[PDB]
Amino acid sequence: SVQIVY
Amino acid sequence: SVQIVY
Amino acid sequence: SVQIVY
Amino acid sequence: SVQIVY
Amino acid sequence: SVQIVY
Amino acid sequence: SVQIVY
Amino acid sequence: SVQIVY
Amino acid sequence: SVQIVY
Amino acid sequence: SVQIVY
Amino acid sequence: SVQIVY
Repeated sequence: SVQIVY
Repeated sequence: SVQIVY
Repeated sequence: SVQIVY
Repeated sequence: SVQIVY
Repeated sequence: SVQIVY
Repeated sequence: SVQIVY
Repeated sequence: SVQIVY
Repeated sequence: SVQIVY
Repeated sequence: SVQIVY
Repeated sequence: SVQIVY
């Protein structure tokens, strides 16, 4: 997965 | 999955 | 899935 | 699924 | 499904 | 899929 | 699918 | 998939 | 996938 | 995948 959190 | 949170 | 939260 | 929340 | 919430 | 938004 | 919005 | 947003 | 955002 | 954001 690609998991991005800002 | 692609999981993005702002 | 693509899961996006703003 | 595509799950988007604003 | 496509699930979008504003 | 399940989407729950508060 | 299930979508619940409050 | 499951998406829960508070 | 699971996405939980507070 | 699991993504949890506080």
